[PDB]
Amino acid sequence: EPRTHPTWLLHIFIPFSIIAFIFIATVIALRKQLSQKLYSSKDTTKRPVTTTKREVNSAI
Repeated sequence: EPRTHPTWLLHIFIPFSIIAFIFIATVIALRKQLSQKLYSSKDTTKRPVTTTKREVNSAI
């Protein structure tokens, strides 16, 4: 039968489609893992500094 949609376009759309699909799936998947990782984040703790005044007996 006559051809109206050249397969050449399909030959190029297949790689461009699959490659582009995995590109968006890899970036989102990587971000998803990092998002889950950030739950508490240990280390880099901050302890309190100075709470009760000490002062000395000598007023001056």
